[PDB]
Amino acid sequence: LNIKTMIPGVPQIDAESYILIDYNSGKVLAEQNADVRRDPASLTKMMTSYVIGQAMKAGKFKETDLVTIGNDAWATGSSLMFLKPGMQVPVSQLIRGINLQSGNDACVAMADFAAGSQDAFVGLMNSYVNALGLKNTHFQTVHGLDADGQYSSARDMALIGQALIRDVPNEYSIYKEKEFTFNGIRQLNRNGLLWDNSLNVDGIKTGHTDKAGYNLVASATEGQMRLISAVMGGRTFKGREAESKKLLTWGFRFFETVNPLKVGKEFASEPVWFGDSDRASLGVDKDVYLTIPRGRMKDLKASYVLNSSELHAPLQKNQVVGTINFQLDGKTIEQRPLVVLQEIPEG
Repeated sequence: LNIKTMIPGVPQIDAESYILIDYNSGKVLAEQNADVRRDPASLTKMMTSYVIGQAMKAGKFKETDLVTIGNDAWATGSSLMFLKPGMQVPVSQLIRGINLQSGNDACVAMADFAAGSQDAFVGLMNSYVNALGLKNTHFQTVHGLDADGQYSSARDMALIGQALIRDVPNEYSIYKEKEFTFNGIRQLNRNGLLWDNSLNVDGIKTGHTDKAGYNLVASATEGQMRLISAVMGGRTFKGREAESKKLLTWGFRFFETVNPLKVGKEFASEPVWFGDSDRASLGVDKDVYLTIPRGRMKDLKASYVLNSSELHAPLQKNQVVGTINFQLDGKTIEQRPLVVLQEIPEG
């Protein structure tokens, strides 16, 4: 009974807010103050990078194209790290600026390159905020420096992390590079968790300011399963990576993600009346991913009901005709629309 139906206690997290979600199912495994609005500091860069990734996915420009450093990037010497006006730097180098402590000039140069001005780019950032359904996020700048007013939340930063991975995977593969060239200089990635040999961490963005505290969006995998954590307003230097490691590790220990049905696969067969054939093939039009307590796969039950006494032609491909019900311990934990996998026209 009890160890099986157990609800795991959540580790203490020495931070102001956090959330732990599964990349595939979207399930929230743990959260604290996940919708509280806070300054994300350099985490803002995740959205900048999302837009750039969309631009590249749309084929507007590529990693080899040369970019011109404007009086723009400069305006925001003794140092080799800074892009000087008039130099030409490949996109490949600039976008990897996301992995740096600064590299704020690179954000500006890329923003002008992709959308003409910093303010129009920000306009695109806020547009995507809206397209992703984010309720507690708004940006003022492309790098988050001088934006006393910029805000996001543990939940929204996690969701932006999820979007990068999902929508712009080529932009995302950049985050795990431990070392890369930036402005002719060999630089190390700021995400120390990439070097942790206990977990397989491959993203995403860490940041710290005195005002916003330590901030980190991370993502890790274990075989076929991927988790995303967001910990904001982390209080100590010592916990800057350890708090998230603990959270991710906990997630993998107590939860597992299953893929009970993929699109196109016949979940069930059903008789159809009045059609050019007499059997309908039923499934889903979106892959099914469920996150359940680890070790309960075998207890997962799947069934379905039909939205009407029985099926009549005509049926359209992907026509919703019922509901798939998944349960654990008699309880229904997830429902999904049952769809017709192939059209059955009237006889």
